[PDB]
Amino acid sequence: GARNSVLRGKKADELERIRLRPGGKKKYRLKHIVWAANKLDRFGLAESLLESKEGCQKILTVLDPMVPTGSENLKSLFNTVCVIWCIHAEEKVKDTEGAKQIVRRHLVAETGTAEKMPSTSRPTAPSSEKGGNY
Repeated sequence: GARNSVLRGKKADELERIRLRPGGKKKYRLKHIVWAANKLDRFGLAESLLESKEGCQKILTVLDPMVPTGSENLKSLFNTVCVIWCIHAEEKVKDTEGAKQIVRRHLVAETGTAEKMPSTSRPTAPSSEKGGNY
């Protein structure tokens, strides 16, 4: 909504350094961010989440299940969001592939603590239903 450029000086040096492929010559650019942001808008998510670790994490969780229920046009985004989050979590990568791994490992670790199911999520609110319509 404000300013013209979002990428920083040092941060950019890392993004522009990352290559779209492991052995290719193409690197990440604003072009890829746009196509990604536009998707979040139509999909139903926010765009400001692309500039926040906590935000990008909320997006990956949505595109996660979209993999087994989407096509290349979808996988591309998922592989793009995994790169943005890293930049926010202070993770140095080399190629889209390497970045995808760093993220995956971080997810499997969080989805591997269901051997107890502790009291984390608050219970249903105390709804007192008495009577009917007026």
